[PDB]
Amino acid sequence: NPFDAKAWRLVDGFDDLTDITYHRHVDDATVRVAFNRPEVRNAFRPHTVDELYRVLDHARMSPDVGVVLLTGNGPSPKDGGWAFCSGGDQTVDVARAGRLHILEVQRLIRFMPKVVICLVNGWAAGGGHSLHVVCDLTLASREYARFKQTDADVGSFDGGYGSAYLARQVGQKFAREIFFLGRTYTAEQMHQMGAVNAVAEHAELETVGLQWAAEINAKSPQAQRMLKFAFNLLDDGLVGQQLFAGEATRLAYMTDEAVEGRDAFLQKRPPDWSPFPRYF
Amino acid sequence: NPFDAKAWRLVDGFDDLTDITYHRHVDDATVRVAFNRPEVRNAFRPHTVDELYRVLDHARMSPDVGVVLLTGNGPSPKDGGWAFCSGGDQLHILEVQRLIRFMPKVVICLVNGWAAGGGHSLHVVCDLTLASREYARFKQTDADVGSFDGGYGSAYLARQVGQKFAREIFFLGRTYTAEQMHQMGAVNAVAEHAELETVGLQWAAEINAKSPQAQRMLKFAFNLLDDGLVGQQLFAGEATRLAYMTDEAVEGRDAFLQKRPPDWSPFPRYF
Amino acid sequence: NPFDAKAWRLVDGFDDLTDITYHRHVDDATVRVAFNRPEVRNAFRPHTVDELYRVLDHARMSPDVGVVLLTGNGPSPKDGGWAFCSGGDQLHILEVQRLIRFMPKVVICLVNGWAAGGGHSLHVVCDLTLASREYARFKQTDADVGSFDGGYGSAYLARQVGQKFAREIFFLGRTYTAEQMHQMGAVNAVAEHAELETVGLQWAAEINAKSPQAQRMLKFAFNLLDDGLVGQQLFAGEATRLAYMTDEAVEGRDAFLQKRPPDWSPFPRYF
Amino acid sequence: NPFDAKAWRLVDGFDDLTDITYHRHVDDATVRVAFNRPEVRNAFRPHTVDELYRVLDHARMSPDVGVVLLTGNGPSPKDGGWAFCSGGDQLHILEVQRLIRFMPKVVICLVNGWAAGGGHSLHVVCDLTLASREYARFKQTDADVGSFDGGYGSAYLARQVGQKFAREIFFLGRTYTAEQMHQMGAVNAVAEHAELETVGLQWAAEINAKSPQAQRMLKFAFNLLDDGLVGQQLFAGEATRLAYMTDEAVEGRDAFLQKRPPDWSPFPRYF
Amino acid sequence: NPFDAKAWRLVDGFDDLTDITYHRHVDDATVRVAFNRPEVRNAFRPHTVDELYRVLDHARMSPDVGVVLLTGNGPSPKDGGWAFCSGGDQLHILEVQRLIRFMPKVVICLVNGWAAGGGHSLHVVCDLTLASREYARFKQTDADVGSFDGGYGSAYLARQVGQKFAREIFFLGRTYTAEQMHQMGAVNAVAEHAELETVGLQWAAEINAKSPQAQRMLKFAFNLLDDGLVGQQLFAGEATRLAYMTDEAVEGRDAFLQKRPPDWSPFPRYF
Amino acid sequence: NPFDAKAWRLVDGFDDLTDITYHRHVDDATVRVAFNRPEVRNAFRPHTVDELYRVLDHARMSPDVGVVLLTGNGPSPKDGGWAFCSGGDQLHILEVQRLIRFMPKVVICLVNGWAAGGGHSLHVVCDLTLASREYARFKQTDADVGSFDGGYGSAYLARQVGQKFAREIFFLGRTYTAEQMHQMGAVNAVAEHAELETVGLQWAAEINAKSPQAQRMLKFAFNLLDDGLVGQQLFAGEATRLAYMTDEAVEGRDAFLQKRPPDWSPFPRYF
Ligand SMILES: CC(=O)CC(=O)SCCNC(=O)CCNC(=O)[C@H](O)C(C)(C)COP(=O)(O)OP(=O)(O)OC[C@H]1O[C@@H](n2cnc3c(N)ncnc32)[C@H](O)[C@@H]1OP(=O)(O)O
Ligand SMILES: CC(=O)CC(=O)SCCNC(=O)CCNC(=O)[C@H](O)C(C)(C)COP(=O)(O)OP(=O)(O)OC[C@H]1O[C@@H](n2cnc3c(N)ncnc32)[C@H](O)[C@@H]1OP(=O)(O)O
Ligand SMILES: CC(=O)CC(=O)SCCNC(=O)CCNC(=O)[C@H](O)C(C)(C)COP(=O)(O)OP(=O)(O)OC[C@H]1O[C@@H](n2cnc3c(N)ncnc32)[C@H](O)[C@@H]1OP(=O)(O)O
Ligand SMILES: CC(=O)CC(=O)SCCNC(=O)CCNC(=O)[C@H](O)C(C)(C)COP(=O)(O)OP(=O)(O)OC[C@H]1O[C@@H](n2cnc3c(N)ncnc32)[C@H](O)[C@@H]1OP(=O)(O)O
Ligand SMILES: CC(=O)CC(=O)SCCNC(=O)CCNC(=O)[C@H](O)C(C)(C)COP(=O)(O)OP(=O)(O)OC[C@H]1O[C@@H](n2cnc3c(N)ncnc32)[C@H](O)[C@@H]1OP(=O)(O)O
Ligand SMILES: CC(=O)CC(=O)SCCNC(=O)CCNC(=O)[C@H](O)C(C)(C)COP(=O)(O)OP(=O)(O)OC[C@H]1O[C@@H](n2cnc3c(N)ncnc32)[C@H](O)[C@@H]1OP(=O)(O)O
Repeated sequence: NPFDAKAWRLVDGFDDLTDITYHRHVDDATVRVAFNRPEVRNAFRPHTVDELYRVLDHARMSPDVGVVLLTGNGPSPKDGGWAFCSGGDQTVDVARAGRLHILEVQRLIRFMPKVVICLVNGWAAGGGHSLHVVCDLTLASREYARFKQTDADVGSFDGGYGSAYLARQVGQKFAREIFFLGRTYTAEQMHQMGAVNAVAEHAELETVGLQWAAEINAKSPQAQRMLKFAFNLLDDGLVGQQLFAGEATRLAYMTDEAVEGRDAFLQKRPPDWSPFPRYF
Repeated sequence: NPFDAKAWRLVDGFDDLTDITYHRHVDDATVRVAFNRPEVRNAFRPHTVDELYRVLDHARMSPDVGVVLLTGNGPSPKDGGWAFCSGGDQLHILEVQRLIRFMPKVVICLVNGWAAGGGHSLHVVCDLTLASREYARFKQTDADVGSFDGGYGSAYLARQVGQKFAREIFFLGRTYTAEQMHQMGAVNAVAEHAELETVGLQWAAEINAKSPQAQRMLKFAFNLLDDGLVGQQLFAGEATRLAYMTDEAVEGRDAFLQKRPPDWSPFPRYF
Repeated sequence: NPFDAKAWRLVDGFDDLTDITYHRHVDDATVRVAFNRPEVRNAFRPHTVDELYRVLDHARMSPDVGVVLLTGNGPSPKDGGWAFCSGGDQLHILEVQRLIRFMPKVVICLVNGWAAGGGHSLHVVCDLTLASREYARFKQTDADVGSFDGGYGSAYLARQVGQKFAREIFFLGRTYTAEQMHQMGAVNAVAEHAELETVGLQWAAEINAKSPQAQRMLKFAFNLLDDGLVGQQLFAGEATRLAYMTDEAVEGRDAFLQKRPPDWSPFPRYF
Repeated sequence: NPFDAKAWRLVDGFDDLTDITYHRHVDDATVRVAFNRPEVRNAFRPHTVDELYRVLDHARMSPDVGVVLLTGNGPSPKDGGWAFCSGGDQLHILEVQRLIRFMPKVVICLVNGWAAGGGHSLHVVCDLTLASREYARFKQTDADVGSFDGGYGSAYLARQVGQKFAREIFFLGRTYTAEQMHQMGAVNAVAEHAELETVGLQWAAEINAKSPQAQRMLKFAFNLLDDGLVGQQLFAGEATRLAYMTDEAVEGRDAFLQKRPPDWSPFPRYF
Repeated sequence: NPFDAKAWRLVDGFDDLTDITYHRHVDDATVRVAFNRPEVRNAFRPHTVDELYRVLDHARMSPDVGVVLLTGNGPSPKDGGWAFCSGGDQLHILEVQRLIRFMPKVVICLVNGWAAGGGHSLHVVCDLTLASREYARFKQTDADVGSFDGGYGSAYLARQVGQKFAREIFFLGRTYTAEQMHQMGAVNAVAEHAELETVGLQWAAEINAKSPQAQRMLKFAFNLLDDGLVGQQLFAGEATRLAYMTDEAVEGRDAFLQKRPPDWSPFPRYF
Repeated sequence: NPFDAKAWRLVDGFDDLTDITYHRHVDDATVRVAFNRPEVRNAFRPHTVDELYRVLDHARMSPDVGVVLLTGNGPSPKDGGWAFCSGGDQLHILEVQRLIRFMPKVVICLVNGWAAGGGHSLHVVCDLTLASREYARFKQTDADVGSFDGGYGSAYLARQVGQKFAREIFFLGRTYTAEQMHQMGAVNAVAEHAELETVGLQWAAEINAKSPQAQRMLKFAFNLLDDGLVGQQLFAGEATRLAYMTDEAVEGRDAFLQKRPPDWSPFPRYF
């Protein structure tokens, strides 16, 4: 079992969680967010997404958290099988019911100024596959990671990050193959294609996760933030620019030049820009 | 005063609002969301942003609301001056920008006074803008104080007025009238100050009289390329929803639960 | 020989074909489209392009065809050498590229031999590529002769193998095997020469066993952003088709013919 | 009536046209392509699109034609009303849009009356638009009936009038005059109704007086980035053709046929 | 005459200039760079481009210069005619385009006369354009002579005036006035001929009165997406510079030199 | 030692170089440009960037040079360790990045040792990379010291190795071998350390054996979309050059000088 209880502490205020677990590391700036429905191959129902959102949002807003490990608990108490996430659990009520609340989760992972590593501990199918795709990094169980894009089998499709963004990891030929055929791939296979960063022994998956997390946390958090947004930038168009530029704005705010401008507004005087040069 | 009290009721559950007001129209699928700090030219402080987010987010999830009217209350009790919003009280706001940008409803900015700094950037990111002829004033002051909106406020502005005018708006930081902004392409239409919300409601009614499904697809179709993968994600998400409703997708869902092979023969290969 | 005659039937109406062959599978929703000039390493002359266009266009419009297998016949009767296609016989081809790119079905290139110049570019633009272990040979010779595919052949290759490999492939013009191209990212899988079309058929069957609607949307989703407005046009066009089938769109269409106002109340504002 | 019969001759081979008319000018390298169902406000049915496609394709491949004038015949024999095209008779059309977009000739839309739905979208995708002052009426009705052009009709319109105006045009579905659309940026110029085709022909004459090669390159240069890989394919295709004509390309071609190594010494490395 | 000699002093080190003049304002952080061949309508020959490059580069690297005013001297001593620049004397210019595009300062083109061919394209690539009411004439003649600017001259012009107007400007090659280009969106404002440089200086002064850091970021924010990886490279480069000045970045630099591990505890994870 | 002295001669005019060396090959159209501070792991100080820029610029303008081999001299006389480049000595480098990116010749990085920080990023932006099996070490250390290359170093690396591997390279800052970077897609090929430049020269020779015109066009085709309007500028610039050489463009040029109307009748409208 990848989960090492000794390493994790419950996060305050999340006692009511049923479909998701949420831990903070005993020492490191890292959290563990996991699907907690192993009986159903960790499929998400609307309540799961609600909880996932809440938890990830909380982790986004925690200034002492640098890295999110996104995984699935297991194994299944019914048949011993391992799953990361098998996707969606298969008049005012109607709009609130049919949701794409998962697309919001995808955006949350994409936009949060911290690194999200998906630890694929088992089946990653449909929406669960797409969650892995959108995470920044992926580490996968050698013995048990299974990647299967089953959307088209049931008449569904992720026409967004699940597919188009996958192509920016494995290239257009591989990505089209993954969706068009819906075959099952191992960790090593996906690693060879370029969607999985590294493969780890099943029982060491979270240990390797934590080691990756610690290497990320050992660097300047400002740089890591800028970096994530630089990687996102052009692919995400104006949104990519908005988030990168937003960090540039924050950096500028801290400078002497920007204090001068702020001062002179409050003091009703003209600003003096003579101390600060025109860099080229 | 643009505000017609008879047309609006408060939305239940928002009694604690201090910096923002939130009304639903008496008949129409339209809400009114307004800056409520006219003494400070409707500048937003962090608490203002929190409320604006919650309010817009509630509007987003309200299935019986089709259109958001985003405006500012006034005038100033202190000097009679009018403001839509003067920007930050001197990153939560980027979240608000994205909320407006991604919400599957049309957001109309009603610029009833000054729109400056972040307040200006809020108008730019809205789908449509109507502006008070007498009182709307557009001023991009960011560079004055050493700040800049390097996102929707600037780059997206350029996709409305073109690259020359947008550079000018930000580089010089001049004040512009409703009619000028209308010529440049950032203001849809200009209205008599007192009629601004009347015109807003009329525009809202025309938007709400159309297929809601169509309107949502269209918004996302306009966002799509500009917003890259996020734009694709949102438009494709709506396509996925449409596909779920079809007989073909029922068959695929059936056959999975029934453990049998799916039959695709009834459904043709459209070209 | 990869070709299994028992598996294929000629398609009606194409008796006049000289440079290209065209078969429909005995059972499956799949066609076989093959260069038929093995004596000249399956190079295309203008008349080949004409036929290739007609044939691919026919396949595009055949509602009971889900997958196109694109390959080359052989071996050469003169020297026993194998070729998928060696390029132009030494702009109509750009049109064929676009047909392959825009058609709402999966095109698998089966590289059974040399794939050089334009023939290499044809492989690149297909959705998928399966290549003969023993005989697939990839060579971008364009620059040797003072020519260049500055479109899908090069820039799109880069979106398969990455910018360093794709530059390498064109700047040096070296010959690569199936396995090398598979390592690089341009070849989906390698198959024993004699089993190339058997594998192709198995791939085609797995593709055809899924929702045709989903496959169509997926293809256009993969093309979308890379193809800009054209990508959006094709994907959105499929969304439009999906919308037309809904109850909401029927109401809009009814109310127009019946001269009445439409009622949108049964249909919610999804978010 | 904008139509001057003395200016135009029928094109050989199109006697069977029912829903479209097709003329070549008596002296100029200009054709006239027109919707010919004035009784239904020039709505296109599936047969209309077939004809429109064939006709436009023929013009594309006519080497002595430089400019296409796309318009509508009228007025209505039933009520005297004028129409360019009112859209679908209440996806072949997406092919026509691509034909207009990709053809290496300038297509000028002459909006002589109503331009609604798909008919509005056809105007948008043409390179240029001239509009009848008295009679051009622009109405984007799609969302009224639960439909939407999520491609060139909307996203490309935004690249003419900007994102604010474009959203307005679709969200509200109002009717706009020639001069309003001119102000917004989607109409190049307004003409007196009766002079519409005369102005059309003068614009065409100015276009045809320039280097055809340059006009080609320019159209694809304007298309390029908007159309992503497809845009690049077409612009680079023209660059390939230009390269083929050079002495350097001749040397490369010679040396392959002559089985010798090529000599690149005469041709310098430009920078 | 727009030129006020009292306002300007020569820049040290440029006494060998023949085709270009280069002045620094007596008080303001503004330079005047001007074509100096009014006898040939300020056409640039390869020696002009050399000088223009050197001069613009010097202004780029001058830390006390905030704004470049680019213009043409006149009138012609032969015929009294005025010109900004008539293009190439009948690829070094593409380098100048990029120098203007990438320089972290605002370049204002003051079009005091004819701006044709390459001269038109220089105006298009500048950040802002102010134009002589009586004498600015914009004419894109390239296709007349079988040439074309397929880069910033055309594609980027479409990002100011929209795709319909930009296509018109190139395809017909008509002559436009200052006020027409102003209505289209390619000219920021129109000035009395005699006051063109005075208005230029006032605009410069308003630009120079704002945070230089902010203006730099803004320019690159406007260029960013349009310029793809180059746009990102420049904006990101400024972000890198900003980061270098922070306490966090000092800690990282210290710990490397001191061979110790860095401590990031003081600096929070902003969101 | 990869360096074979007998193969290289110094370039005239560069005897003042301290931090960089610059050789022309004795026979081939290939230059060797090399960091020359092995004692500090070939880190670049501002004077190094100055020289690197001048040298690369000179190679760009050398008509008789087709390929630039960019590398690092060694080993360290202090410790025997090998380096390509260790980054900045602990924005002029962004200029060098652009010079490599825009130059109309293939730049091959020969990573003969450590390639860290800025030095890693130089290797990323080169067209091709060959790496020493035993000594190439790739390590993106930026975030360790609170820095980042948010441009080509990172976003362009993702278009070589894909988004997962690129994020990993930067977020963890681990050290990779030649073979690992080869598997990822950032290194074209791996060579025996002592054979590194020999293989470089052989790659160079294959590049220089093709049509330089075609190589130029290909490099810009690969850059194009990624570099937005800059990529279009450069590609289009080459297309303009090609057009200038044609008969059609001579005709347009003639008729302007001769004051006559041009005749376009000999030149057809290709499609
Ligand atoms: C909004 C969205 O984002 C949409 C989506 O992703 S929809 C879901 C993804 N697509 C699918 O339909 C595939 C669903 N999952 C599977 O294909 C397979 O379960 C799998 C390949 C992941 C693993 O299969 P397996 O190892 O053979 O185990 P399997 O027997 O199928 O599953 C074990 C149990 O969990 C359940 N289960 C697995 N995935 C489920 C899902 N997505 N929803 C509901 N239940 C699911 C099964 O019903 C099965 O339950 P029973 O004990 O009642 O028989
Ligand atoms: C996170 C972000 O998004 C960042 C931002 O936008 S920062 C803010 C935008 N940029 C600025 O600094 C400009 C601020 N606003 C202004 O320039 C001007 O107030 C205006 C042009 C909008 C209108 O000015 P005006 O009609 O002359 O009235 P003015 O006297 O300036 O304002 C009236 C009062 O409201 C206040 N006010 C106006 N804007 C304010 C703001 N952004 N923050 C705080 N107080 C503000 C003033 O202090 C003034 O208060 P007093 O009664 O104490 O004197
Ligand atoms: C519009 C476009 O799209 C443009 C293009 O691609 S142009 C073509 C591609 N570029 C070229 O010029 C390369 C052409 N092909 C080749 O380089 C080589 O034939 C090859 C590497 C593919 C295989 O070479 P090979 O195994 O040694 O066989 P090879 O002797 O060259 O070819 C066998 C015969 O077929 C012919 N052939 C091969 N390719 C041909 C082509 N593109 N056009 C015409 N004939 C061709 C040869 O003339 C040779 O014929 P002969 O019996 O008369 O001698
Ligand atoms: C594939 C696609 O691309 C989809 C589409 O565009 S669908 C069509 C566009 N959207 C619509 O439904 C709007 C249709 N057109 C109209 O709104 C209006 O006709 C108009 C605004 C263009 C002009 O209206 P008008 O001047 O008042 O004339 P109007 O009475 O409506 O039309 C005259 C006749 O032509 C017909 N007509 C007009 N547009 C038609 C259309 N799109 N399809 C079929 N018939 C049409 C009408 O039925 C009317 O016929 P009758 O003599 O039998 O009454
Ligand atoms: C690398 C690139 O970037 C390419 C380019 O732009 S190429 C140049 C642009 N395209 C052209 O060929 C147009 C050239 N210019 C013109 O069309 C016209 O001169 C104009 C519309 C700008 C003004 O015309 P005008 O007011 O009637 O004056 P005009 O008589 O034409 O010019 C006055 C003199 O300057 C010269 N001149 C004007 N433009 C010139 C140019 N581009 N190159 C050389 N000489 C030029 C003329 O030869 C004429 O000289 P003469 O005294 O010997 O007769
Ligand atoms: C503008 C920009 O573009 C910004 C940048 O890239 S900043 C620089 C890149 N990032 C860094 O700080 C990393 C610097 N380099 C390193 O991490 C390591 O030197 C290395 C991994 C490349 C190799 O390390 P190594 O094999 O263990 O040798 P190492 O002991 O570190 O270096 C040997 C000597 O060269 C020096 N050196 C190595 N890189 C240097 C650099 N970037 N700046 C200055 N000196 C450097 C060291 O100080 C050391 O010197 P001493 O003899 O005085 O001790």
